[PDB]
Amino acid sequence: SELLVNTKSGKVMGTRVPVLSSHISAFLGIPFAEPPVGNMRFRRPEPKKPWSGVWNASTYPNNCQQYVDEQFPGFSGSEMWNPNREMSEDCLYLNIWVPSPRPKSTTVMVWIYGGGFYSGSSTLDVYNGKYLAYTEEVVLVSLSYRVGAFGFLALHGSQEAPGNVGLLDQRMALQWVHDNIQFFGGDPKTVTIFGESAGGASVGMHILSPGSRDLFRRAILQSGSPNCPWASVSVAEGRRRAVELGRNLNCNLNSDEELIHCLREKKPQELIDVEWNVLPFDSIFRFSFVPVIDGEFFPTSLESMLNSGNFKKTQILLGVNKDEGSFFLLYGAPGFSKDSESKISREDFMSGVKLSVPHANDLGLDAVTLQYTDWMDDNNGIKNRDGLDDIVGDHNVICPLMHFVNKYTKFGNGTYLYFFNHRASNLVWPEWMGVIHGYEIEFVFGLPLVKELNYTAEEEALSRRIMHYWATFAKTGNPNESKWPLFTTKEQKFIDLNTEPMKVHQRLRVQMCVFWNQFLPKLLNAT
Amino acid sequence: SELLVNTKSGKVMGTRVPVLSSHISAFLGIPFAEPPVGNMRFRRPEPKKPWSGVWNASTYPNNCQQYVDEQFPGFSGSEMWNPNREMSEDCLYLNIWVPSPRPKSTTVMVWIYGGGFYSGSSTLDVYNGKYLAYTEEVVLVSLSYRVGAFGFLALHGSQEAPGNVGLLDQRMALQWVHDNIQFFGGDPKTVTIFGESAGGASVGMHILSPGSRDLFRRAILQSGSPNCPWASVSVAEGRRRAVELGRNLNCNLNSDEELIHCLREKKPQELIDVEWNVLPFDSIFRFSFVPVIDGEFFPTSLESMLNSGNFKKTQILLGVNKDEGSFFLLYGAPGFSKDSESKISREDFMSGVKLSVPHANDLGLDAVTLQYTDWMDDNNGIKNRDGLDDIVGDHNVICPLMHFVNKYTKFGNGTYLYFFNHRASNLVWPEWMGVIHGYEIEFVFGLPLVKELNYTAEEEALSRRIMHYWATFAKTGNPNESKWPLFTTKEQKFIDLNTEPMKVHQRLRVQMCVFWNQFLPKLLNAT
Ligand SMILES: CC[N+](C)(C)c1cccc(O)c1
Ligand SMILES: CC[N+](C)(C)c1cccc(O)c1
Repeated sequence: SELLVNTKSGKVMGTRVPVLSSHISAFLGIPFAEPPVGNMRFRRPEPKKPWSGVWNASTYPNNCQQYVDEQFPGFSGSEMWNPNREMSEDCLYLNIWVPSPRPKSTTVMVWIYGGGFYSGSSTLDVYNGKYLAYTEEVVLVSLSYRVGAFGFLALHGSQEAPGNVGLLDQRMALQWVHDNIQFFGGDPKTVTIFGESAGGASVGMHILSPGSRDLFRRAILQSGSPNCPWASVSVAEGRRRAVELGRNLNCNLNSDEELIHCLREKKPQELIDVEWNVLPFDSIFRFSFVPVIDGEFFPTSLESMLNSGNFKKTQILLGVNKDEGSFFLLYGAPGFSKDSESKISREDFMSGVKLSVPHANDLGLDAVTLQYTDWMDDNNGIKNRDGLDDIVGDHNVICPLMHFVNKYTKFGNGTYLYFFNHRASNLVWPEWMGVIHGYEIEFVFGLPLVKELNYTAEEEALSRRIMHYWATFAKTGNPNESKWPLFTTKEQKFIDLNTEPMKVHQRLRVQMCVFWNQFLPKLLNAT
Repeated sequence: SELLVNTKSGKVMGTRVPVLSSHISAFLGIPFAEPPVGNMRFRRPEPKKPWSGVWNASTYPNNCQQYVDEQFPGFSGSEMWNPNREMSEDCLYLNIWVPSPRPKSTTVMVWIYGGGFYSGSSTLDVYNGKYLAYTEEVVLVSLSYRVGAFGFLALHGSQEAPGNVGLLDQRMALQWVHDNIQFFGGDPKTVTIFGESAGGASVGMHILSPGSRDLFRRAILQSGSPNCPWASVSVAEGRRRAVELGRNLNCNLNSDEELIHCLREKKPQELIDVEWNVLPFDSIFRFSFVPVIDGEFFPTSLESMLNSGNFKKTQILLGVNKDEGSFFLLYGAPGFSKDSESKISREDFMSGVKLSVPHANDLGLDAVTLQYTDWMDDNNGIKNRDGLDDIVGDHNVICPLMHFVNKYTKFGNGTYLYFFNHRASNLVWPEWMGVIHGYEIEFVFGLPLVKELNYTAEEEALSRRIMHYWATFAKTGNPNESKWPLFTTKEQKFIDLNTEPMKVHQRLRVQMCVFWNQFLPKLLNAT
């Protein structure tokens, strides 16, 4: 039977799932590690003990314990990102969509969900690999990793809570794909890892971590790069936030051992209830428990690794959305509200930039303000709104990503850069938010093909084109079967991804990224 | 006789001069002080001892000793600015153009020549007051002042060379106009002082100096404001450059007395030969001997005087030319040459900005570069050229002027701001130089009315309009008899001055002046 698969971990029984006018196989909820519960909480993952009998892989698994967005109760714009299955510490599982008839050796695509390292679920509707698997004849794998304190609490030096274990969770699943995907028709030598936002940063981190580079071949990074200001913290900072977390739960802070012991006694929600109280600054687009630059997973600073070529050389496909900052302003900047146009006052703007660049001194804030302010119309509410959107997007996603691609492309084997600037027609988020962070995803996963979701015809076409670009790139290292140009350090070409005839541009937001990548950093160091 | 005038200094005999199809009276070369020669060199001017008999005022006087521009031998673009009469330390004289029949009590206009405080002559052809006097029925006065070391050498504390004596020379002539212009048909209570570049700065300085404010009523500032980075130095700097000058002439530097004594023995050209060797930096748009903030002429810092309203409140008419920097780049920046298009390399640009902002640290230079560089086309030679033009103009003329008008307009009685962006049709300077510093002058003085100079018809009209605007403003404090709007701190309106139908704009080069007036200064102070 096509739904019975034998693996090195045990036999697995999938389920047949309807897709468009056909069907495909799905192996949902395969364990790839031992449940990280009890005294395993905060520990590196353990390979899953082989099992006996058939593992029922017909239904989605639990989602990892995470902060649930309740900012807009019942609103689909935000609930669609929330856990849609019971939450549990026992959440290290993977899901596989396999073409029918089962392929012999086809391209494997491994999806790594984003969500600021504090949230994320592999079971979301927008992450349903069946349309992609089915349409592009790829084996689609979606993994899960521990988020929040559970996956990123870091007490560097201790082995009970070393930090980065959520990154190790990904590694482990990658390890399991490497070792068992051939039994599902997939070629373990043509495994493309792809993710968005924290998923995209995760991808880039796997590219940099020596212990991960051999587990996959190609990488796709969506609105995320490993050097994003929010993707990692120092081990000192990781430690400070861990103590602070303990402080918030009235933990003995006399030793790591006492601290960790206290944190393992706490119920999951207790850690989640106080998770946001350990940020060091009042800010937006900053998450509490993220990857730490520990000297293990990451041998040295990401920047020295990027400068010295210390990373896996391969082909990479990456890009950004036009309005990456909008979502974060909405949830944490004053003056923004879902149901208004969010025209922003100069007073609100100034406080907005302060939240956006939390580490800057006043001079830094002044440099940002000068750079993003139209001084010929500094009271324009639309312009202040939009300028703020760009500030948040440019600094947190686009410029860090642009720095990454420029460092990467010096040593890599092929860089393909996109700019997704298409606003879905059926978007429920206010128009001012633009082409929102995370909204390329439904296009990558082919949601626009299911008519009942009401996308336009042109949007179906764009999805098909993006899916084909992504699958083709995973298969051969080149998106192309007009042409999506190679990104080179000299020409810096990139393409637009929208319902209009693709256009080729150069130097994505140069002016601003020179400001964020070269000038601001120099400013803050000088002062 | 209409050419014989009796004054409190003695009788003066003018000459009848043809003007267009008529004539007017001219009193050329009236002494307004004792010749500042011999041991008077560097000293404050002395009122001219009354004379007996008729003073022959039929021919232009000598020009003050000054650096002669020999950079383009025989080229009129630059020779027209050079002394056109014997040069002499005996150069404190004034010239008066009076309508015929001699008026009874008309508006007086006193022209103060610019030239970086190192050069300048009242006798230039472009400064011929006959067309203005004649056309607008104003009494036109042109004065002279000591330039270079002779008028601005400053050994603060010494009385032999106190500094600012070239400013006192202007004051003295203003004093003489005050006291004797009624005998020429002029109203000493409706004296408008106007000047360009260093002349414009001089005007603004007279507005600030307590000892000068009562000598005139209204002021016109052309491409110059008292707070320009090159218009004054500290007394310490004034002292350092004086010693350095002495050092260059092998003067005893043991005391001011010895130093000054040595400098008075030197022949004029000896001081001029080494004048540029005392600048402290490699730079453009910086002159050696300029006004010093001494505590006398200028009670406190210009900025505290500007902030506290410590200045004469009246009506002011001021403005800038579109390409104020072009002239200086041509003479001191690498890559610029008269006969080429001066496309500028990124290497030359970078060295250009360094010459332009001599006091900035590398971070400052980076801030300037970031601000004026099109990073989407950073190798464009035209763009680098033009960007440099703007850098020099914005920093030395336009933004200091904009800061002045904004401080002034808080306390003054009427600010009128123009932007002269008309390139004369018969200009001999290369096209890339644009609307060059100093080229509004021929329009203000009505040269375009003399057909043999070959201006266009539209240029005749523009001259007439500018002359009428200037004369009308001097007469009533308002340029208007469409309308040249009042400049207000809230609306910041200004007008264009060109052969096209005047247009009203707002906030002249805001973006850049916030950079020069607020951000850069904050940057350099922080660092
Ligand atoms: C846009 C929503 N999504 C779940 C993808 C999300 C949430 C938090 C941070 C992110 O960067 C992205
Ligand atoms: C443009 C020529 N002109 C004599 C007016 C001149 C010379 C030196 C410095 C100036 O600002 C202006």
